[PDB]
Amino acid sequence: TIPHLAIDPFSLDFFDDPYPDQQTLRDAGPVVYLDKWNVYGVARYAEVHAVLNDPTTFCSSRGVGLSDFKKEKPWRPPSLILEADPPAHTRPRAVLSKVLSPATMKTIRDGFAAAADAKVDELLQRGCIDAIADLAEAYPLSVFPDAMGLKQEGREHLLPYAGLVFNAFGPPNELRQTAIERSAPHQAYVNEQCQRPNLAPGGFGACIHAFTDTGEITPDEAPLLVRSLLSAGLDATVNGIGAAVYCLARFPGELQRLRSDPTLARNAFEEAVRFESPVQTFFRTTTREVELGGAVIGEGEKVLMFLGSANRDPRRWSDPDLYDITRKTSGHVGFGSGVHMCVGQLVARLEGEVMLSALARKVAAIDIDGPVKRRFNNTLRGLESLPVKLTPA
Ligand code: HEM
Ligand SMILES: COc1ccc(C(=O)O)cc1
Ligand SMILES: [Cl-]
Repeated sequence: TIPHLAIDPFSLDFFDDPYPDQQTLRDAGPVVYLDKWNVYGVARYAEVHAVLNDPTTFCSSRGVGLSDFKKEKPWRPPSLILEADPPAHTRPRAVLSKVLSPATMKTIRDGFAAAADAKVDELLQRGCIDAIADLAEAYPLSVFPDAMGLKQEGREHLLPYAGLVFNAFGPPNELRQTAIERSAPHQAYVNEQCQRPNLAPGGFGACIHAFTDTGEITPDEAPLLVRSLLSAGLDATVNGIGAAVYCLARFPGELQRLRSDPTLARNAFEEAVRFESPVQTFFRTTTREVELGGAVIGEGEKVLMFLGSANRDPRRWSDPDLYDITRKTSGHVGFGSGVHMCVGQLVARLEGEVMLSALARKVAAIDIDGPVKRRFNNTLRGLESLPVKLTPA
């Protein structure tokens, strides 16, 4: 009843162009079995959304990568938020929600926007730049570590650590093995910065520690919650912003609409998140036998959710393969859905909005003008190099 497919959704050939295989995955049925890794897969919007919103059966506490924490040792101590279920999830979630709250965004908006404006003006003086290293990486690097309250020394470990975290959700392929082997210096750096004395008063890290006073988290929980922000908080936005610039570069008509109304910046970013889905996949593990899409899945089985595929499913989206900055994006699963829906989404959207706003106001054209190189990661979709010429407005 369930179709078996040999597609390896973690192969380099798949990463290079996932779209035909994602259609095959959707069209084979609502639920598939992936023989390469012995996991179930869901690739249509309806089932991906349903699984995300069914945490009592499709749990996160046994890991959201391929590895089942009941069977294997986690490569690092479990995330108190990503890799926890309610009720254990609830209070640490509330702390991060408050630390990255709407009220908090007020305190960082002027600086984040100023930094985006300045970066775009700087890039316009150069003309011919790499939209990854010089923009998608450089901009979040210029604002997020500071907002975290990180010291200067050691920041070169941030992106490598994140790449490791995202590769480690994958199967034990070469990407994962290479990421984990020797990773100790990256881990040592991040773990050290999670300790209270290393975090600047006022920053996100210190604010997490401040919540230990309230009874919501204990002092020994705080470093792991800071670790969560240092895991997801930089690399995901790098790939979100890179996705947005790549979209604007490929769809000049949409760059022109954005220029004509810069207030579309926020939705232009949200649409980039749907269109590229920088975070491609997460797993769940069944806590019990469960029927899904007419398919009976046993207990303790890994289920792979294709978020990127769900975000391009023609059953749900009109012209899913088009970048449309005025699309009604609500309901997309690029930030997840339900109890684990991205707790850093206000920070992500703030960064994306203010960068797209700066481009909207200052740039007339974005032309790809050199070889484009893809970056391969078991979880992240994005580019390694995106040479572009920026034409000033
Ligand atoms: C465009 C950028 C981003 C994307 C596409 C993204 C994507 C996601 C997704 C899909 C999830 C759901 C995980 C699941 O259901 O298992 C998630 C959760 C999470 N994200 Fe984001 N993220 C982004 C930016 C950020 C930022 C900026 C931060 C922190 C500053 C962050 C921190 C987190 C954390 C801590 C969770 C776990 C929440 C929970 O388990 O309750 N992310 N993110
Ligand atoms: C969305 O990707 C991540 C990655 C790591 C974590 C974490 O370490 O808690 C959360 C979200
Ligand atoms: Cl770590």
